[PDB]
Amino acid sequence: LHKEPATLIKAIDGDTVKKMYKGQPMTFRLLLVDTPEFNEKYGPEASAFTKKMVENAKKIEVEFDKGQRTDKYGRGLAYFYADGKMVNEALVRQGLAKVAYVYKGNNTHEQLLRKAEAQAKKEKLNIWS
Ligand SMILES: Cc1cn([C@H]2C[C@H](OP(=O)(O)O)[C@@H](COP(=O)(O)O)O2)c(=O)[nH]c1=O
Ligand SMILES: [Ca+2]
Repeated sequence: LHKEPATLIKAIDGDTVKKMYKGQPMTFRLLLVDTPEFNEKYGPEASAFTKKMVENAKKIEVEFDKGQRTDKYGRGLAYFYADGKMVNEALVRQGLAKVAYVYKGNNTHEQLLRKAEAQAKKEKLNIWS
């Protein structure tokens, strides 16, 4: 996979952001994760984590996987990086997202995320408390 520059417009919640992509404003959904909704326990924390991580970064990048780039709802599907650090992985490592929605063909970073999840579970951190 390769990274490319991202033009973010705003973070929406823990696992969705609004991005201009090829000149179209789109919602993008983070691959391989599930954060709580904004009004569920740890929802506000997951939203604030993703929001600060993308806003404080000098450089945001997006990385598509090998399979579909859009979901059935018209959302973009990608991994995001903020100054080189994967947002998808950071959320899982902090126990603010579960590994989820693992589809064959868009699963390149599955093992990396399951490693993070296991560390968060061992630490009984946030969602795993
Ligand atoms: C992460 C992801 C979600 N989705 C779909 C599955 C769920 O659809 P259904 O609602 O039809 O079950 C929905 C979950 O998104 P949210 O977690 O944002 O609600 O988005 C994909 O199709 N591909 C993906 O890679
Ligand atoms: Ca969610």
